[PDB]
Amino acid sequence: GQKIKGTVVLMPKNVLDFNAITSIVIDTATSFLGRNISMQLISATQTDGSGNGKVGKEVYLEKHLPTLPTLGARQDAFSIFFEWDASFGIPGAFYIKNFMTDEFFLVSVKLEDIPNHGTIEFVCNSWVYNFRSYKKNRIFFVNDTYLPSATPAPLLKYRKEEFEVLRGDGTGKRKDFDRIYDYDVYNDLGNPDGGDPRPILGGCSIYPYPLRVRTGRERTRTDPNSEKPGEVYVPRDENFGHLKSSDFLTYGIKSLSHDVIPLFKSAIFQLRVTSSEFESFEDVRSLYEGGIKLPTDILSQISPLPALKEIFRTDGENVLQFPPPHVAKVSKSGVMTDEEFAREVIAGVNPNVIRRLQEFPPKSTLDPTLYGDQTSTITKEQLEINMGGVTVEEALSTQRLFILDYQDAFIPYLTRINSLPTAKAYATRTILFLKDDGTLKPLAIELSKPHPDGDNLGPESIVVLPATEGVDSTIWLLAKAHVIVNDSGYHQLVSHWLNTHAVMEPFAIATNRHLSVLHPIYKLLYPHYRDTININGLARQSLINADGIIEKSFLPGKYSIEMSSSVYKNWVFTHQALPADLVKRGLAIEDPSAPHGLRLVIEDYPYAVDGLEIWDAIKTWVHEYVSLYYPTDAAVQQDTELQAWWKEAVEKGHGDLKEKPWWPKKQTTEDLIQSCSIIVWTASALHAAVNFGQYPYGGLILNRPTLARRFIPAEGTPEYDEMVKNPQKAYLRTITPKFETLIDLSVIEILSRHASDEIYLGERETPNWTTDKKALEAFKRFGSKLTGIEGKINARNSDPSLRNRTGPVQLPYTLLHRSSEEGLTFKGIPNSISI
Ligand SMILES: [Fe+3]
Repeated sequence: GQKIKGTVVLMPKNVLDFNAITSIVIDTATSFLGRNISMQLISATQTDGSGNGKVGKEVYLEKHLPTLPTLGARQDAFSIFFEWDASFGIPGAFYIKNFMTDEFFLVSVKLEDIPNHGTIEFVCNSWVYNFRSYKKNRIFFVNDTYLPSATPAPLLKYRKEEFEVLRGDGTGKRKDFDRIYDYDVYNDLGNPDGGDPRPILGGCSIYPYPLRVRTGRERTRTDPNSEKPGEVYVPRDENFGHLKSSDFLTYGIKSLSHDVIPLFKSAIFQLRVTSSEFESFEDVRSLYEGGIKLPTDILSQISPLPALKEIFRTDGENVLQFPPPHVAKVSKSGVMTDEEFAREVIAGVNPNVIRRLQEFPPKSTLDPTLYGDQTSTITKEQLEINMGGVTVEEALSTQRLFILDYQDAFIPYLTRINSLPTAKAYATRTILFLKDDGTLKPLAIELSKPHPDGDNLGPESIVVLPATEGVDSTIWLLAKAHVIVNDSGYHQLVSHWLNTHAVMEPFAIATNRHLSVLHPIYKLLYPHYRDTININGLARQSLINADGIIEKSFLPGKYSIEMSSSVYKNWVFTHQALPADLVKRGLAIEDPSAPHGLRLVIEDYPYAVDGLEIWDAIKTWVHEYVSLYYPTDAAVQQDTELQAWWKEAVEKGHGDLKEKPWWPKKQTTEDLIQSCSIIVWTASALHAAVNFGQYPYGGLILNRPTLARRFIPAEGTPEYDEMVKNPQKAYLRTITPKFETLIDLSVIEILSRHASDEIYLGERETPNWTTDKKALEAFKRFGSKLTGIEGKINARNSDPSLRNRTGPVQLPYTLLHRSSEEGLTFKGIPNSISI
């Protein structure tokens, strides 16, 4: 008829296929032709007799359009032609069927020459397999934004039925082409059939945990409540592909545990070619300095590896080396100064654990019936000798006395951790003081362990005080070392894995099952969900599993992920909001005359100043976006899909805490904006701040040690005398050994790197994600408000008064700053939790 011209853009498999990228009249676009991809339009305006929008005639792709519109690197363009029975109406969706054996990546479709109407865009960005591998036809929709009620009457069957496709039926073993999003428990970490069973985390009150994407594999012979090892399913469009093999960071990790870590083991324990121990701090450094000399046979196996090439330089071919962790401009600090040990609690890798003291001595909230007294044995008199004239009550009232308190987190797991074969750790407490130049000063480090029975005086506590001169400075350095083993343990499992990765995948599954492609709050939030179900999947398979990388490298060992469950009991959604986090830890006082409505107790607390400007910027954007679509609390009350999404996020996603009073409703405009802000703050900035500084500070194992293998040496004993004689063997003897150190440095380096692409906070995958010029305009104000913040990061970093912003390591805290480039940067806030 008056025939609608259509334009399809797609990408073959292989431009995004790692394997085909690495390689494991002429015309190729000519084959996606004839009877190979067909398409049918669906009407937003006209209906059949049951009330559902019309479907109009299956028409195959016409020609390979050779020219660039603009396209996008490896994109191939094509035209389809649809006729016009006038009475069809304007198309608001289409159905696509591929008849080819192999999938492709559909990226867009545009519709031209609709008489009376302008060009209709579709933002597709989805893998389309051969029809026969799909339940029913794929439906792609127009980029217009609609609440449930506002959906065109013709498009409602279509909108509400495609959901049912995303939810599936809660049964069956999922296949890779499938897009079914659903929930299961973490019962896939252990291998019981092989002797290494782990407790089922989730679905219990003894073992609470966020639920995760259901995979549906067969059961274990030993425990048919646990699922077998196999390859992890993620719903197909959650596995994001790439042009460039260096950007498949998951392949880099898969190859770490598989190819490399076993060669390093062959090297240390086959013939001992390189020793299992370090003898000095120069040895640990001569890995990013000269490098570790491995034989040519081990190097020549790592040197070809198509996905580990950015992570180390294998070449030199007798040596494996690198990278210099950013704790080097000064090599003598990180690893050593007292003012940097304290500076990293507020601007380091783990910046949101630190409380303020309000009573002295410090307490325990543990349970006196189960753990004994547990109160800190540190006295007024230990603190005060370094408080420079200040009495503890003076500092308590002037909000100068602070703490890093790992007592209650560790003491429950320390009988079990200390009876593991190569471990002998403490549950630590570190008092910090705020000096007049605005710097933190460690005053004392207490070290506890239950000793045997474990509900009596067990705690067995010692207090170690600051020292510059003698043996006492070596016992301080070993006390600070035990403190940072707790801290590294906690950061990995709690600050990073649980409070960002594990806790998000519930909302990510909820959004896909209950908010249509068409939904206002799907468009807002979906960027923040990119590649989270995918690194979580690999993590459940290769990092978080039995005798994997986090258990081998961190103190709790087999009890690691179980530790994040005990700590999960205490996770509060509403406390994940940075002002609420800050206010609850004593580091912010709620103030109306003040800045972000809070007065900071430690004013040069670099993270909280990242934080608050990226927090208000996120919140101003969500407040303005929500305000475009929900005019009234009644609109937030009336959204049939938002209620459903949120009812499920809580009750099935975070099911083991569904009953908590702190869980918000979705009855007002302010409740939507803040739930969405916390989710947007978690996925973008929280993760940035606790992920990208990992190889920067933890790249030196002397700075951030992960394992603790001996207690403080006993006086008048052979191992104490070796602490007087060779202090750096007494240290290295305490912390992570050579094999564990090369497993550690090697994953936290991959995890600290940004891909070429990545998409940072004020960015979006495509410009036309919505047809709302106002949503797009308030998104460019958001982008512009974030470049301003970069600008004030760079000047506070250039401001010499703000000491904590650089410190002895002379590292400008830039983990705050949205913009960054590939890799190794100590900068950059992604949209998502993408590694
Ligand atoms: Fe991460």
